[PDB]
Amino acid sequence: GDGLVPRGSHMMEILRGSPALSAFRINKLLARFQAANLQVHNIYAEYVHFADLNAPLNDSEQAQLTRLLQYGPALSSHTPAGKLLLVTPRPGTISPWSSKATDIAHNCGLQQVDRLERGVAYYIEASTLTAEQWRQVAAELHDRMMETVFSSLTDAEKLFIHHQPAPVSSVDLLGEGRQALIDANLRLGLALAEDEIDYLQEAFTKLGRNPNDIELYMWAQANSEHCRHKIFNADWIIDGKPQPKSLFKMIKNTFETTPDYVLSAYKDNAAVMEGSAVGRYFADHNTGRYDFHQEPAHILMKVETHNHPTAISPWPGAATGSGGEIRDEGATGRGAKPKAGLVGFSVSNLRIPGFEQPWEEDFGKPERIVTALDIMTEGPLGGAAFNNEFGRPALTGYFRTYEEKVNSHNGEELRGYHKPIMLAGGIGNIRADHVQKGEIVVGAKLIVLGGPAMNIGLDFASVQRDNPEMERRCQEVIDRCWQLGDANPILFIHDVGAGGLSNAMPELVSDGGRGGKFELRDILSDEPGMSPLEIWCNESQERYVLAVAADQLPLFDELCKRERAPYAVIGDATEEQHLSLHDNHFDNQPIDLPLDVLLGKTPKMTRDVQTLKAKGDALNRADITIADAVKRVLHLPTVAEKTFLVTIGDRTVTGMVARDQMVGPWQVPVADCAVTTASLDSYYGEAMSIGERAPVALLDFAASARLAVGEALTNIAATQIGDIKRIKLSANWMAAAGHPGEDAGLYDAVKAVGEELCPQLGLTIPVGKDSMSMKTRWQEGNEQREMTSPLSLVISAFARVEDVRHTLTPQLSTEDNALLLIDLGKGHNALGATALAQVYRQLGDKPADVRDVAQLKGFYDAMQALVAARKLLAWHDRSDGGLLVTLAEMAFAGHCGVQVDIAALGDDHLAALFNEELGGVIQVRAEDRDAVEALLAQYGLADCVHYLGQALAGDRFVITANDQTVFSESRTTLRVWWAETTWQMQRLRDNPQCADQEHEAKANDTDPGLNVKLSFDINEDIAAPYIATGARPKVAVLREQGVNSHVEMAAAFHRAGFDAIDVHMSDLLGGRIGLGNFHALVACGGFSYGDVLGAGEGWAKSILFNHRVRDEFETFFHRPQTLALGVCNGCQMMSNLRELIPGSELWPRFVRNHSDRFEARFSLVEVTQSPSLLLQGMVGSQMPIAVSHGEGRVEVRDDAHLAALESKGLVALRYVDNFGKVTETYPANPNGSPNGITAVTTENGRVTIMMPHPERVFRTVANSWHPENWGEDSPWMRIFRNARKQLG
Ligand SMILES: Nc1ncnc2c1ncn2[C@@H]1O[C@H](COP(=O)(O)OP(=O)(O)O)[C@@H](O)[C@H]1O
Ligand SMILES: [Cl-]
Ligand SMILES: [Cl-]
Ligand SMILES: [Cl-]
Ligand SMILES: [Cl-]
Ligand SMILES: [Cl-]
Ligand SMILES: [Cl-]
Ligand SMILES: [Mg+2]
Ligand SMILES: [Mg+2]
Ligand SMILES: [Mg+2]
Ligand SMILES: [Mg+2]
Ligand SMILES: [Mg+2]
Ligand SMILES: [Mg+2]
Ligand SMILES: [Mg+2]
Repeated sequence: GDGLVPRGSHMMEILRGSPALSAFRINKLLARFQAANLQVHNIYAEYVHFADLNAPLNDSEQAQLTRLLQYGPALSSHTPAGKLLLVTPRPGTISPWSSKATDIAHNCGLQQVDRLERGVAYYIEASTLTAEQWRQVAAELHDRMMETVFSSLTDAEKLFIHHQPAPVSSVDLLGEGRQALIDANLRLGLALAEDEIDYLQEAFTKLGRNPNDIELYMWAQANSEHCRHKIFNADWIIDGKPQPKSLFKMIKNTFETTPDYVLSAYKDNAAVMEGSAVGRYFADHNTGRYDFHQEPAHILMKVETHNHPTAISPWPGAATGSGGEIRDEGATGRGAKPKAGLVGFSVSNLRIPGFEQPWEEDFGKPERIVTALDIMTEGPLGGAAFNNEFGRPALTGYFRTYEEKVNSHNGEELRGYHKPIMLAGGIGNIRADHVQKGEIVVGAKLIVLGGPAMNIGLDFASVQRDNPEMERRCQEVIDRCWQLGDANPILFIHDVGAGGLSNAMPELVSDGGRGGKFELRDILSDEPGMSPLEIWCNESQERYVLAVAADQLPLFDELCKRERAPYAVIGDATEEQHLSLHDNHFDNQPIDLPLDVLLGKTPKMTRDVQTLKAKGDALNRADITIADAVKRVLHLPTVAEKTFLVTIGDRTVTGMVARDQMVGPWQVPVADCAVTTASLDSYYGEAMSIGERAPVALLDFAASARLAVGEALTNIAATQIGDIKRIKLSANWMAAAGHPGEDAGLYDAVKAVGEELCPQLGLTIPVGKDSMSMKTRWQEGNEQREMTSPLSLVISAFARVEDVRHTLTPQLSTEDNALLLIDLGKGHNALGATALAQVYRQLGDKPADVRDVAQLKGFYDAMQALVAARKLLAWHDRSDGGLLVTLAEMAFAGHCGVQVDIAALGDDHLAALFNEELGGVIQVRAEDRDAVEALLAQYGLADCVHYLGQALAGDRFVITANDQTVFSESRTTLRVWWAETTWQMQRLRDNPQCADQEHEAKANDTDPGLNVKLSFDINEDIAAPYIATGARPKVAVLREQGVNSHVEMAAAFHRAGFDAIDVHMSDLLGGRIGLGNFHALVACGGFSYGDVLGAGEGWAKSILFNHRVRDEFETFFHRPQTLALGVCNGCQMMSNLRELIPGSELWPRFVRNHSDRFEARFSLVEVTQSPSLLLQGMVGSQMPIAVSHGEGRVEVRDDAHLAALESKGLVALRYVDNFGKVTETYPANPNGSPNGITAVTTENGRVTIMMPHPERVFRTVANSWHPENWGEDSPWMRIFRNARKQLG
């Protein structure tokens, strides 16, 4: 029995959970203790759960809560032995696990559960340790920024203390004069300048009353660099001359020059451009039926950063970087839908233990920030965690490491990224009539949509918190709103970000020309102790603010309750330009201000600065040889394979991904840009690419900015766009403002792109952001040390795509071919600030640059001509690592060799191979060489174009210069060297057995890559005679909160002839839908409940513990002809419903992958013989499918049960390796399932559950790789057509 004790006015139940760490993780902890000379004999860990109860549980309810808290892999249980150390979230914080677990308990009828929380009990046997050594063990077992260690289970009562509300505090300006403001500036950390204090002193002296702490804090956050963008609005004097434009006005110059296709710039928290008229697919409000709505799907774009918080706590730093940016996209106009993301990281050197590289030197770091390696281990996991649980694919990115002592603009100093760049961005779609914000009527209701707040954000104040499923529930309300078209009730919406409601609400009513009257105690709160300052100014996540007409509140409440999206009306818009915040608890008014006070500011800044310019130093080549440089450059993280950043993030949710990072049958992550379809019924789409080249700014500020723009365009150039004016840019500027030379260099770089290169090319920059404190200082010896970033412009390019099918990738063909270099460097072959210089600890002399603007435009326009005429077999641009890395990566992606001659590229073979000038390599059919050279010559490119040679079958990578061999190596050896960084990252972050299997597989050149064998005609629509009758059977497309894959599931059943109906679990609980009216149902994928309490478990136990809904599902599954499919999260849910499903007694559980990591893979499976009616006709076929899950490993009770499942013949799909054999080796089997199993059916074949996603790849265009001869339908369309034909 579980523990039960008094806890304040409540009772606290303590429930023992399952064992918490796998064998490999226990071994790593033992190894770390041994490495610290901590003599630890054994460690075992178990989860422990704490339930704060507001009322007692009866026996039945106690058994339900016990069953809710049974989840996870069935690991080795041990009797507790040794010293207990209980690690929990810090008191005063509430984990996201708690928010979601508590939501499951309430949706299971346990309203007595006020809050659930979890810790980890470690039992350590180490009898000889001293007291100081026990503190070191404790330090090893928790994150000091987020957790605490306790010595008894009962200490967890500290996490549930209820504090009385703290009152507002007055700052006594009337009674003390200006010193009260000086004291408050220090006490509250307002970082006010003297002229900011003068402004506040006069404003309150004029009002004749003391400011409250909340009103000072709100104003300080509104007037910070971060929020007010004073540097980008400043006036400048440079070298003694006043300049005519601010940095923002030079950005806006690009929209004054090129307004084409722009629908919204600089007036929302994303830009919008024109898209394409296509079928937007969603379920109608009245009927619940999914349908296509033919209309423009315009395209929104935004890119943000989260640099400071990621230096302190990288997982939530990066997660809430993604999360914040997703809210900016959904809050565009009057509501919009995010569709695909991008991610970037810049960090200092990794210094992976046991894999030190020769250019890396430990310079030390501040105590209070984490290392570059910790950022790259936990940060990409947090950004992926948000994109995967919210449900947007993450399809392009960058990752740079840089940290070196260099002779730059301010002479010799350390330049790097101890404060990293953490960048998150994406694209979304929006309806034309919702692009413009609406008018806010006087008396509009002012709402906060989203998460109850806590005291987050005000280094503890820099530790963020992410709950992506809350954001998905809010996106579903936003989507119901814009799907109502003219009846959309949102008049105005805005994300909540910096400053919390203290910035978002004043900005909302101000942007509508109104004031606002608000009620503090109507805001939802999970921390009753919070003061009015903490309630109004915290930066809790997953919130939006909205205005809605009072007469639309009943509709808005219906939409929210159906999605389980929390919301509160907290105020009313007023005609008076005033802002007031009242407190019904203290019967007072924490804020009472004219908006022109609140939104008043100090004068415009002037920045008077001078130019600094480094003299470059020629590269010292004494210890450089071509062969050693190839090996070093392939080991630079910036160049090396990025799998560890790619397969951790879904790349298929939505079913609209055409081109992801992984390319070809060997799934090599070298795609130069991302492409999505605009709908599920079109080949129009959208593309995203990134350019960045920060190390060049250590030699030439403007050259680094022009190369960022040029590389974004060379990355996107082999996608079918047409007019260069379709491409729109985000410009994200990271600098150390104030550091010598960086200010004049920022202005020079903004002018270089905004006044010069982008207007000359026809490129708009309609959105951007800036982060202006990119440096770190600490005391290292008893000496001051500093690490300052280069000026770091990241350009993201976004474009409407005219046909996604015509995109080229770096996969070489071995058909008769020609490789052509387009060298936009014009033979300059610069080596300054290249990966070659960096790997020999140098900066060099002169960097690359845009050498000829008309030739850059001509190269783009020539590429677009060649793409549209279908004249290219492959493209890959030149960037980090030069021509050598471009050619190596094309041979990796084509799994072949190259024979290249570089005698035309200069006598300096090192510079010809390793310069990072713009350009790239095209591959064409040999019969088309002369035509393509003439086409390039009509764009002015003839002297830039050079025939290099040919791609050849086999494994030789050969570069010659006339009769001399310059470099020759096995392509497999190069490919494995270029994989060693991801190998080492995966092996320190994930199960090392799996990291090792994936790496070693790359060294087998005989791998034939993904390949297909089909047992049926993929073009035969067996459902066509039924569709032609017009009789369309319904399918219940089942979703729970946190499901994210329902739209494409409905679209696959719709193509097979069904009427797809949106059935939320709330519809079944509210009686709006009854399963008796359906003959088919599908449980869809995603992250219901964030997978807390085990993937699929909350959704299944919600059904089981409501007897009415339980019986509905049992009745459905017991009818004689009904069909059901569960995919991914649906598979997990239905495996937890066995008890309701006949013929399911042998089904396994689905638990954490053996790798211990989310796996987003394009995996090969074979269809096996089973009763499944949904796989009729397909037995023996082998083809790839989208895999995207963290808990897909089949787990049985013991081998008796595996053998029985097998002998009953219910396995319907198995993972196979590329040789065709059933496998458990990773990642060909991505999850470790026994015998490759990844789909099972019932004895009667009418219910099938599977972990992969056929509905993400039912369109050939959405398959990462596929045979060239396939038509619109992939093989997986046959599952949906078999369901239609079976219904008859
Ligand atoms: N941080 C990241 N997250 C996700 N994908 C990434 C990341 N960094 C790089 N990638 C992807 O890895 C591949 C190789 O990246 P990279 O070599 O930096 O591209 P390029 O050199 O073409 O600019 C590309 O498909 C890129 O989108
Ligand atoms: Cl019980
Ligand atoms: Cl990702
Ligand atoms: Cl059945
Ligand atoms: Cl499960
Ligand atoms: Cl088979
Ligand atoms: Cl393909
Ligand atoms: Mg690259
Ligand atoms: Mg590229
Ligand atoms: Mg790049
Ligand atoms: Mg065409
Ligand atoms: Mg119930
Ligand atoms: Mg694979
Ligand atoms: Mg194996």
